[PDB]
Amino acid sequence: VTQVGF
Amino acid sequence: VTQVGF
Amino acid sequence: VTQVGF
Amino acid sequence: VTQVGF
Amino acid sequence: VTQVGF
Amino acid sequence: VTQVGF
Amino acid sequence: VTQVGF
Amino acid sequence: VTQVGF
Amino acid sequence: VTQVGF
Amino acid sequence: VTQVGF
Amino acid sequence: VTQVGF
Amino acid sequence: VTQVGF
Amino acid sequence: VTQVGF
Amino acid sequence: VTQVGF
Amino acid sequence: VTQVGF
Amino acid sequence: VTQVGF
Amino acid sequence: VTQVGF
Amino acid sequence: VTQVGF
Repeated sequence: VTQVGF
Repeated sequence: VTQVGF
Repeated sequence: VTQVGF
Repeated sequence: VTQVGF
Repeated sequence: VTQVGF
Repeated sequence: VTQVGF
Repeated sequence: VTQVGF
Repeated sequence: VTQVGF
Repeated sequence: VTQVGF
Repeated sequence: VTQVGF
Repeated sequence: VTQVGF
Repeated sequence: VTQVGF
Repeated sequence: VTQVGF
Repeated sequence: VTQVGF
Repeated sequence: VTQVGF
Repeated sequence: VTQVGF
Repeated sequence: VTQVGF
Repeated sequence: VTQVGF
């Protein structure tokens, strides 16, 4: 699980 | 941004 | 952006 | 954008 | 955009 | 399952 | 499951 | 940005 | 599960 | 930014 | 920024 | 589990 | 910044 | 578990 | 900054 | 568990 | 457990 | 357990 939020 | 991963 | 992954 | 994947 | 995939 | 939305 | 939303 | 991963 | 949102 | 991972 | 990891 | 938020 | 890790 | 928030 | 680790 | 917040 | 906050 | 806060 990899999550990138911006 | 809302992220839910499992 | 709403993301749900499983 | 709403994404649901399983 | 609404995406549901399973 | 690959989802791309923009 | 890969989700890209923007 | 809210991220929940497990 | 990879999630990218922006 | 709120992150919960387990 | 709130981070909880376990 | 990797979470990046900004 | 609040961090809880265990 | 790696969390980066800023 | 509040940090609790165990 | 690695947490970086700023 | 490594926590860096600033 | 390493904690750095500033």
